[PDB]
Order: sequence, then structure tokens, then C-alpha cells
Amino acid sequence: FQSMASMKTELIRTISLYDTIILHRHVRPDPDAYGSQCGLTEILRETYPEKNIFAVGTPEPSLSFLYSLDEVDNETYEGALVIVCDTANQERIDDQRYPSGAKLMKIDAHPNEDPYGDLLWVDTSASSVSEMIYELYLEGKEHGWKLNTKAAELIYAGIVGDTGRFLFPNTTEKTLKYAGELIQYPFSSSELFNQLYETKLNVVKLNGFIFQNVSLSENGAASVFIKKDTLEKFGTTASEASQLVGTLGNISGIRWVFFVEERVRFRSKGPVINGLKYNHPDRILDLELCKE
Ligand SMILES: [Mn+2]
Ligand SMILES: [Mn+2]
Repeated sequence: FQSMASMKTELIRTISLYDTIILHRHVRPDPDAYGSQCGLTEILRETYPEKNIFAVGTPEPSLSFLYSLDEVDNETYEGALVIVCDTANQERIDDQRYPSGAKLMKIDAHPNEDPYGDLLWVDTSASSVSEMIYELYLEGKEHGWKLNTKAAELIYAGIVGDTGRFLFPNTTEKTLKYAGELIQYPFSSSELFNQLYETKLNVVKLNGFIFQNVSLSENGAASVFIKKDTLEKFGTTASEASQLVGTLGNISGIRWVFFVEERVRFRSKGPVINGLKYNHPDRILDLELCKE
């Protein structure tokens, strides 16, 4: 039909052929990972009870509530179909026995710089891999695929995870229309958002500190150092603090860096940032870019 309709049917055909299917995602998983890898796993469990389907990898603790993962022998990979989602690079795949199956399938929305797999479906126009999986489902409908409540919730969590609940510019028509269909399943989006957005008191306090102390140059320049005492004063990791860099986004008139000792993260509202050089788009403090 649509060169696309053909590609998706080929993945569906291949999935129907193999009795054992093992699914992976990228290390340091995020909602999209859990949405796609596990969204598909759930679709295949419901559609094909007679097969042996497994999702492998190391759990992220804040994401567990979504789904729990399987631990699998080396022997189970023999003759198995392996599907890997949301991972641009083979060296970032979680659980490296990914190419020891009979076949390997790449499903991804990042650029195809590492074109791995026997079968590949890689669209950079998708908002997320979870969205790609809903699409794959739609085509699988004709072929007897079933979406249950669990799977709906997974895919929906992955789409809101990669778009910042329809905030970022990777949101498309398809993203929103698909979201529409998903929320007709009876999972609580409210419970879901509460779980996704839940933040430990100590991190909140930290954010606070940051907000209280941010300063702005007349050219919209802003900077945040989270020195030594600070990370201990608040009892927060490097990982927890660095992850607050995107909380300054709405300050009126901001055009900032971020930082943090273990690290540099940078963000803009205009002036590209793939510039400031120190091997997406206080010496570094040449930032006031904002000048021009
Ligand atoms: Mn991801
Ligand atoms: Mn993704």
C-alpha cells in the first residue's frame, strides 16, 4: 500500500514466525523505553499466549511501577527473534546478548547512524518509539493484534515522556491523535502523571535553592553553581541535581548553564547551544551567545 504499510507488515510477519521473542532498550531507560519495549511486549503477550516473550535489561527504580523485567538464560536466545527499541547505538543497548538470536529487529526514532539489524524500521519523524509501536499495532489489528489496558498505559507513558506531555516540538498530529485513542483505555492518567511527576522533598528544596538564587544579566544570561556544601546541604546526588537544569525554562526574559561537581549541562530558548566546543542544539561564563 504505502511503502510504510509494507515495512510494518514485514515486521508483523517476522514477529508471527518466531516462538521466542526477546525485547531490549537503551541503558539508563526513560519512559519511552519502558513504553516501547514493554508496550510491545505486552501487545505480544496478549496477542500470542503460546509464544515465549521476554523483556530484558536492568530496571530503573523510578520507572518500575510501569512494568517489571525478565531475567533470561543465554540458551533462550537460540533461534529467538530479538527486537530492540529506542536505541540509536549498539554499545548503549541494555543487555548485550542482543545479536545472538536467529534475527535482530531495530525499531527507533533517532537518526540511523548505526544501521544495525536484520530488519529495521527507523523514522525520525516519530515523536517517540512508543508512538511507532502504537502505529505498528494499528497495522497489526488486521493481523489479530490486541491492545489491552496495560499496553495502552505503557505506550501513553512513553509518548508523554518523550514530548514532555505534548510540550516539545517533536509532538506531531499523529502523536496527539494516537494519545486520543490511548486515553479511551481505563487506566488512570491522573495516577500515571502523579507517579511520573513525584519528586522527593530534598530535590524540591534544591530546586527552590536554585530558583531563589538564579541571577539574570540584562541580556537574559543566567547561571547556577551547585557547589560542594550545596549537594550535601540538600543530600542530593549529581544525577538528581543535573536533572533540574530544565526548570529555569519559563523565567521571563531568559535566553543558561548548570555547574555541578561529581559536569555541565546547557540550554537555550533561542541562541543555539551546540556551540559553546568543549570536547541536540567560569570561562564558559562568553555565554552572556545571549549577547547576540
Ligand atoms: Mn529513551
Ligand atoms: Mn525515545
